[PDB]
Amino acid sequence: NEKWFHGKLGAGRDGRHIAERLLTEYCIETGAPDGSFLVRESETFVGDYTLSFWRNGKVQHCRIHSRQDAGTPKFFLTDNLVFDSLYDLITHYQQVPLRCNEFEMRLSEPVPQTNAHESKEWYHASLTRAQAEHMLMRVPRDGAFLVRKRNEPNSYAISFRAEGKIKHCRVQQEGQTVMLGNSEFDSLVDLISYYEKHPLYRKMKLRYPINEEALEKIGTAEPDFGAFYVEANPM
Repeated sequence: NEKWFHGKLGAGRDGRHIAERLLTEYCIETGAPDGSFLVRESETFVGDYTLSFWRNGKVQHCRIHSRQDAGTPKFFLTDNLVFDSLYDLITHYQQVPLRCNEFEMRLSEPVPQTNAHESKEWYHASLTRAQAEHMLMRVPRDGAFLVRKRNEPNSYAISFRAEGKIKHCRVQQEGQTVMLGNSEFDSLVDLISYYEKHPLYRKMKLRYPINEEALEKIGTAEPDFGAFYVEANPM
């Protein structure tokens, strides 16, 4: 995939340190190899990206240059070898060593993001159980859900409608992975992509992402019906 592509990381020029914290937290916890990497917007060279990678418990940074030849983006670590995209650039350097400083090294494991859920239509950062129930009540359908942040640290909640009743599943951010009960996923984004395909609680799958727009394009101006922490289906 493009797991490795992190784009603009955090507060403007705090991206070098964020790139290091992310690579450090990942490489130490998972036990990833030297060569583990990710790409992001440059914090010094406008429009250029930066290749941050792990090597000997340190995190080294490389500049990815971005130029236009015939109004066509071209990317490169060195002008003797230019690519039509960052995928090509990355995939090349995964196979043949890149030279940074005065050491030669190939790229290895793509380091993903833990927070790609923050840009999803079903994710609500500030949302009370009662607030999400009120929203979930407004929707008549089943398999219509929303994930929200809980007050207790490194925790989220899947609030959903199942068999005409509103139940709640707990998820925990265990460092670089998430844990719904004894089951494990890379992230929420991947967890919900699984529970979109497979049932999460009983016969119900995660089909309809509810936000403010979804209440307009579906929901009822009237909450009250019938409507504890529920246990999901294993694995």
